[PDB]
Amino acid sequence: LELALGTQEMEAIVGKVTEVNKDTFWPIVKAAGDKPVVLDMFTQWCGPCKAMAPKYEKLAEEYLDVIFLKLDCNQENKTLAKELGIRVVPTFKILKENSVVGEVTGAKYDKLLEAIQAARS
Repeated sequence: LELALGTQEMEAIVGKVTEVNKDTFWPIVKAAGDKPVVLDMFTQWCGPCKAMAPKYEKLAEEYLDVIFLKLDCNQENKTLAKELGIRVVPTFKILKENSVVGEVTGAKYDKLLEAIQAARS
């Protein structure tokens, strides 16, 4: 018996940035409907990653019809990471309907904002 997420849970996380793990990532993406999901893949030793954190949170406050998540690419999440295909940090993955539809590498907040606008159409 596993857990299923619904409107209740999605409504509770919009407007914020939520950190997920290899066990809570998909249950959230699957409950997302047609709302785009953005995933910030970082590491604890990643400088540009921490520096981008406040901008990412700003984006999450501006776009309430997009779900912003973050994943620490460590040992416990090695699986999910490899499965999403990552070569560098930071990496942003945009998903829509259980599939990756975009990717931004590096702290290119400008290109990220473009991809987010694109996903919303």
